[PDB]
Amino acid sequence: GRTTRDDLINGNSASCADVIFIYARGSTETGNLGTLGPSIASNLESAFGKDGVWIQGVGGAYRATLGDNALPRGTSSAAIREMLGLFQQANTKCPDATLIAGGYSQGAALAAASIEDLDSAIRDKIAGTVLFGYTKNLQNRGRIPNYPADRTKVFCNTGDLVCTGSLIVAAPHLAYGPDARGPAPEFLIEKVRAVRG
Repeated sequence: GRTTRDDLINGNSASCADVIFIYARGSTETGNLGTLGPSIASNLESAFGKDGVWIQGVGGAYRATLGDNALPRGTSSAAIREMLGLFQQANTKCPDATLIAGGYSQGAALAAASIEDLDSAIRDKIAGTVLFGYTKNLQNRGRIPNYPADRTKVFCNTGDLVCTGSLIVAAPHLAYGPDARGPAPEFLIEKVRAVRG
């Protein structure tokens, strides 16, 4: 933990964070950050300061329901609406914040779909996005539609079947902890500092 973070919903628009991180958990995971999000968050807080970054999980209508992986975009329409609404909150509350995003498994599909759909002016403020166990990795050829490769980092372990077109969960799918502790926040921090200094 903390596995629930609502720093954007509870954000002070007169004291905006420099960086706002919006993260979607995997299927059946707890809180709004699940198993990987808190590790990313602690590293972001150290890099930007506790008051310099807002950590926001995708809660609300995102139920992280296992069966929704089988829906067209790998998550539900209601979930996409929730994550889009959070990106819009960030844009409205803190128009000069640099955004960053991420997701695990269904949450990676949700991040990709939401980012695809977002108004381009808001999408263009997401300096980096990390995807773990990306369930649309094969189908989307390793990319988030409408979003540049340089700003994307996919963590797809060998033998994680969801990265090669399946929805079956095998052991490598449970081995993203090291990535969440190290290279994923490293990438986000790098990409934010690239644009912010």
